[PDB]
Amino acid sequence: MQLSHRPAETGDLETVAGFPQDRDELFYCYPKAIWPFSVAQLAAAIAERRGSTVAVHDGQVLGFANFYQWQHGDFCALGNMMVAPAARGLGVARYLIGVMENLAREQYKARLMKISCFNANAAGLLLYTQLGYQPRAIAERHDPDGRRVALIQMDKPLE
Ligand SMILES: CC(C)(COP(=O)(O)OP(=O)(O)OC[C@H]1O[C@@H](n2cnc3c(N)ncnc32)[C@H](O)[C@@H]1OP(=O)(O)O)[C@@H](O)C(=O)NCCC(=O)NCCS
Ligand SMILES: CC(=O)NCCCC[C@H](NC(=O)CNC(=O)Cc1ccccc1)C(=O)O
Repeated sequence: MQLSHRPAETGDLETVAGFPQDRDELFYCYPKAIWPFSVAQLAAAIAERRGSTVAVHDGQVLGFANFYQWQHGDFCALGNMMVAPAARGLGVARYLIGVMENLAREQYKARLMKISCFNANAAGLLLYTQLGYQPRAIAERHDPDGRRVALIQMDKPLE
């Protein structure tokens, strides 16, 4: 793996919008979105958020993330963390989270990164645990079927 990163561009939107494979995946990474995902929904998130970044390997956009929240001198919250299905388990999200942590420190002087994860998303919970995030609270949310789910709020000091 020879990963690089850059800010997201318009031309990346169709590829990134293709990443969520089912309603569950979309809900995990973008719970306010509606299935099917679309480039217009992705572009609306980008416009509302900060720090939209892609990860690239061998000429392919394989990952995307942004900041859900940003508070100068305080914290950022990671959002919209998505990886291309063919490139899952290869370190793309680990790489991009490291990039985003640097960006939070450098641009926002953040002391902390917040990352929330839905309970069903075992891969995510284990990912963030691996990266040094600790659980802090659990909030009730509802999925598109009106069923109760648990949102696990985690954080990590940035140093
Ligand atoms: C969750 C997701 C972003 C992980 O991206 P990824 O690039 O595949 O993850 P990485 O390869 O960087 O793996 C980093 C760590 O995440 C965890 N992880 C990733 N995929 C996993 C899987 N299928 N099962 C268990 N743990 C997993 C592991 O702890 C892994 O560390 P390890 O490989 O050293 O054990 C990706 O599966 C995805 O896009 N899922 C749908 C969108 C989503 O859920 N995003 C929001 C998460 S809050
Ligand atoms: C890093 C990453 O991609 N994590 C996945 C979880 C979602 C991350 C983030 N939301 C939040 O952190 C919190 N926002 C919410 O809970 C919004 C919500 C609204 C209605 C029902 C459920 C949920 C986001 O919208 O990107």
